[PDB]
Amino acid sequence: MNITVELTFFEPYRLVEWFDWDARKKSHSAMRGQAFAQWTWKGKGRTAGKSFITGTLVRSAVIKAVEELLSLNNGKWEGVPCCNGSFQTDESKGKKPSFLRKRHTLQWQANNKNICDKEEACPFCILLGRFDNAGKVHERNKDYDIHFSNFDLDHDLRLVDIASGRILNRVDFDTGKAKDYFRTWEADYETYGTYTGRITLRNEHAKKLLLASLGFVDKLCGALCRIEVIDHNDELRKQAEVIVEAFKQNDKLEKIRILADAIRTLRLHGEGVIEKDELPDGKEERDKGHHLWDIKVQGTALRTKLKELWQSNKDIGWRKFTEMLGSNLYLIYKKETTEYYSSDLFIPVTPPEGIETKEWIIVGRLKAATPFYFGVQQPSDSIPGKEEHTSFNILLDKENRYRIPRSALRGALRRDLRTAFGSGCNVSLGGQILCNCKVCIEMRRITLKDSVSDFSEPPEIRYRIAKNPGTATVEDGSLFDIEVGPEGLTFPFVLRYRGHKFPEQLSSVIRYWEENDGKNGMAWLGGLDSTGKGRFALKDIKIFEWDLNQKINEYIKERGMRGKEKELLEMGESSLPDGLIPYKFFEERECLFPYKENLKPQWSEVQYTIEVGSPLLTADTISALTEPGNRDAIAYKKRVYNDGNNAIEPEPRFAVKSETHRGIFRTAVGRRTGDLGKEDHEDCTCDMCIIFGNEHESSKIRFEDLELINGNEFEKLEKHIDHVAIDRFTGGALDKAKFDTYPLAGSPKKPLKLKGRFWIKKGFSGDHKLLITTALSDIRDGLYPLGSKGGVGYGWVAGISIDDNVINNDYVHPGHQSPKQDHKNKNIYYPHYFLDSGSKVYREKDIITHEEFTEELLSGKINCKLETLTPLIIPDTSDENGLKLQGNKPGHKNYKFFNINGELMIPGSELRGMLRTHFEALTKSCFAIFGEDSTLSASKTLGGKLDKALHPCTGLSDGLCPGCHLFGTTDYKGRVKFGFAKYENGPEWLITRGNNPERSLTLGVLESPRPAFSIPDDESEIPGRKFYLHHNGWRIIRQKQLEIRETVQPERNVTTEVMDKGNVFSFDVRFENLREWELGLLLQSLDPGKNIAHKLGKGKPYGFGSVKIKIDSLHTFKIKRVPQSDIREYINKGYQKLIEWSGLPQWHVIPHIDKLYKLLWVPFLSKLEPDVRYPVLNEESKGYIEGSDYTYKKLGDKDNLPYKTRVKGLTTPWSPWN
RNA sequence: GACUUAAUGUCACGGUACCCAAUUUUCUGCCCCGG
Ligand SMILES: [Mg+2]
Ligand SMILES: [Zn+2]
Ligand SMILES: [Zn+2]
Ligand SMILES: [Zn+2]
Ligand SMILES: [Zn+2]
Repeated sequence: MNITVELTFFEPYRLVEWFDWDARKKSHSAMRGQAFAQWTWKGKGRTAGKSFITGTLVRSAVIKAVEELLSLNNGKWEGVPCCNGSFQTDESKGKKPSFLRKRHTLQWQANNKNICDKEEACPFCILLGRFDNAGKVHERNKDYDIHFSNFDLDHDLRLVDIASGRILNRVDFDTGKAKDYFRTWEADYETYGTYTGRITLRNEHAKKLLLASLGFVDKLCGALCRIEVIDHNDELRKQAEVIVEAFKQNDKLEKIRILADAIRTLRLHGEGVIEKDELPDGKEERDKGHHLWDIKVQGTALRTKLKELWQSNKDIGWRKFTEMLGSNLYLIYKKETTEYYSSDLFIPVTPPEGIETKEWIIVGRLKAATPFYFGVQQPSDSIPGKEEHTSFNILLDKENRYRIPRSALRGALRRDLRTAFGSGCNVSLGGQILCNCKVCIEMRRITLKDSVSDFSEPPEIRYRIAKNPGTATVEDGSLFDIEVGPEGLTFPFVLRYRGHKFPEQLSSVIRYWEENDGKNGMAWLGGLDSTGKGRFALKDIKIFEWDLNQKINEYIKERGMRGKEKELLEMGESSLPDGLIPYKFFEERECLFPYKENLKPQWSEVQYTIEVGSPLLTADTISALTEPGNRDAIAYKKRVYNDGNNAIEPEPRFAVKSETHRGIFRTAVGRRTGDLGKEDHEDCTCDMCIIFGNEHESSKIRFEDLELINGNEFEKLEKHIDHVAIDRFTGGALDKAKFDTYPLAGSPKKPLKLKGRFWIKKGFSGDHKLLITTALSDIRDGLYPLGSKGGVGYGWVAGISIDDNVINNDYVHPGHQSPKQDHKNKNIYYPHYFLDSGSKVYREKDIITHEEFTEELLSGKINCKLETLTPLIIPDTSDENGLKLQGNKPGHKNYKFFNINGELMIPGSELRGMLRTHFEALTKSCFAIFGEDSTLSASKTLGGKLDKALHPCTGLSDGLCPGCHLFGTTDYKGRVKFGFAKYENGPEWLITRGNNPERSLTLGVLESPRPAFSIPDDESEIPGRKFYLHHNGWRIIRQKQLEIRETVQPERNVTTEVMDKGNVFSFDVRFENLREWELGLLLQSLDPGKNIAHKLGKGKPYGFGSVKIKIDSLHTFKIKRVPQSDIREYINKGYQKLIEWSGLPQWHVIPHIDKLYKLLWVPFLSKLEPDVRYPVLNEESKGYIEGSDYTYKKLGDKDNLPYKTRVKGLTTPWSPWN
């Protein structure tokens, strides 16, 4: 007599390839998956087949359930008693069973009236098949008193349709690294989770118990069960290959990788980012467009090629098309550039009479308190049919919902239970006996569920670099990315303990994982916990219990709520099933001893807030390539799930990444102990390797995101700051070298508050805790700016708040003779002159590394004030209509003064480039920026005519010039960081009555500098660095301010906010690992003399920007305030370095230093007021004084003066040109 | 039926795809003579 019987899975069950019992021992995977669902191949080719569950496995589960049920009812079921059965086949009697039981079999007291034999037997002996005609060798199906047929899948079927190959893990508790790994085929329970078979039972005497047993089997094939009675990829890989080939024709293979990431980010922007062409077009200055999306692939641009690819691949979705194209591009870029599976003994266990076995069900929501990462292999390597990387995908199910797998949740629960108990074993994989440590005994009663989320938007991608310790730049080829689900994402957490009493340790773990009003949830599920990926908070926790000793038939009838825990969590006490009563004495964490002693002090919280008084640019490089806008650098923002809104929040939260926070702390620790300078970290017991982990041991500190909590306070949170690179010989810039960053608008009196936190392991040393707070103090002092452009002055830490739950230079330059002998100022000088430095540039291959704070070298901070001697123009070029007067005059660019959050600033890029020009001129160093590609009108280019040692330092194989050594190189971070100059005291603006904005002041037209005047013929070379005189031609501009607005066209001049002379700024120069002479030369580059000033900003040939830097304080840590005498010692030892390069310090003895200081001499600092201005173009030109003969026709003609005397008059500072 | 089990004995829910890695380095939004 047969019954048909269907078993339904409710989580992804495990599938293995079917092998027969003799050939099953050859493969370790099938030895592992004896208890799994088997998969055989219907035809040849190893691509299609049939899945089934063996009847021996279902019979093993039913017999285990029968043992548990008869132990719960003390050997009886519905009146008829059962004996203890048999589980000991003698080898002398016959062949052993194919599966030998290793567990502790539950054996009760046998109270049957008669012994069990062929004529009469108990339901235990009958369901076991003790006394039937069937045996170890199967002949016919009619010899079975009880028969379990194979359970065939109820739905040719291919393996890739049903299963996904997944690598599991075995993480060591002491080290945190996986000891080994193994593979399963996690099969789709939603489509192929129903398996139908037949059970043939002959006599009815063991019938009802069997219908009990089908209601009591909770596990088959690695999943929860209810058992009831009754090609685009090939063509896209080809097109990605031809895209990689077209990029390799341009030698842009290294961009292909980030292109893959860019395409893998395009799934977050929908179809319209390609259909409506919202890809960035690149800067309009460069005629070639975008550096990535306008690359010609087979004659057409990459944006239109991607349009054609999407139009050819509209059959698959946009997410699948972008994921497959980015995966193919990453795989082609990767191509072009341990595994462990697995004396019989019968162990009877008799529980005491009167004991109460119960089943606790703990249901809750597993909210992601942090962005989470559950690791999976690449889908090219995770093919179930066919069986180092740098791009890592998060784990998803068949419909791209995020999942917490049962294995990862179970391993994290095992780790936390090993923490809660004092002791714990490492899980042996082939023990014939059960492990007797407390963690294994408690987790043998614990069952969980594979959680999946109701949210399926694509993961954010976290991009990560390793900084080179020596150069403090990105290590080449070390960029790698992972995929994160958002924080706030909730997962249905299911736990089920099957035991006599609920353990104190597991309740301590559940209170440890749960979040409260003053407690953080602490379920570290997933990967990269060191970067704080996957800290989950348990919430909405409800525990109920089935009292299985007396209320067992309605545990069987409801099947333990094994498919409706989602129903169980929402619904309340009134609709609860019979036998399932809520759990009242779940003990709180205030009196749970293994929580308070072992779990609560295990990870100590240090939460703090970083006040950043600078703009903050943690660059999202891929997001600059996918989001619309022409910004090369935008701040990092991340997607955060809102559980209340059940969606991603519409505003992304700006944050400094937890990996950036972790790396900042890691270099802060490793620099103070010198552990960053180690060439390798393998089996290292260094302080940085103990605290932050290595490739063999996990980190004992965990870092979360520095989330910006101040972002609602700023009116415009993202400030636009556009920088440009200034040529050294032409005073203008290069349009192709312009780059605009988009940092967060941070500033001194309106700082960015960044809420970050890190967790410390229990057992930190007295030393290592002091290293951690010393790293925190180093960040607090401002040693480590956050994000990019730290040398430019971005992301500077003004301070750190810890939560309660945790001089003048006395040198006077003589100047030039002609302005001092001209009291009436009838001489007219050129607005710029060229520093006549030779071709000798000293280069050092002994490059000072950034990996440690060297004792003999000097590191500190210079507090400098900045006094404007003439009015200063630092334009805010983000708004080309910052003064709002383009409506009256179209095309007339008008800028405000540079300001972040209303308060007035000078960027440290301007100060840094100015001091870089002064230091490069001071040290006779290389022309670090030059227009190589420009031609004159001629046989050679501009860069060809420049000297070879005057060329910019490219790479660190050759030496670096002192300007390139101090301020940096593309391959080497600079050792000086120039802060943004805040404004304190002065007259603020230069008010002029003729202007409609009295703050503003229009200047003359600023045309491009002409090297044809400076280099007249082919024989003349580059004369030198162009510097501008310190004069008061701004007074001349102010006098003819009425005439300027009509004599020239509006689209040729600019009207800008102008800060008056006498204004005081304050800026910090944080210097790092400088020599004794380098600090002195830098301090001399700040304050060169009594009558020496500096020129920065717009209007330098017009007299604007004459600024005086004087130093209040030099602070040096090894923290102390350096006195005046040691400052003079540093400056004097820099002076001796200048003499040994040339071969009270008197600077004018050095000829090029004398010429540079004469260029930067201030004649009006006295009664001198020289009028210097450019000559007019012709005799009939505007602003020409008649009889002066100061037209450009006179100086341009070689008959009036020779070419060489014009070059000599351009190289002589303050030489009279009239 | 068979693909596809063996039946007096399947802890495989017996195993966290773990572990390490600062998307940053460099760059004054600058400016005068020809056609
Ligand atoms: Mg039998
Ligand atoms: Zn019996
Ligand atoms: Zn154990
Ligand atoms: Zn180390
Ligand atoms: Zn250089």
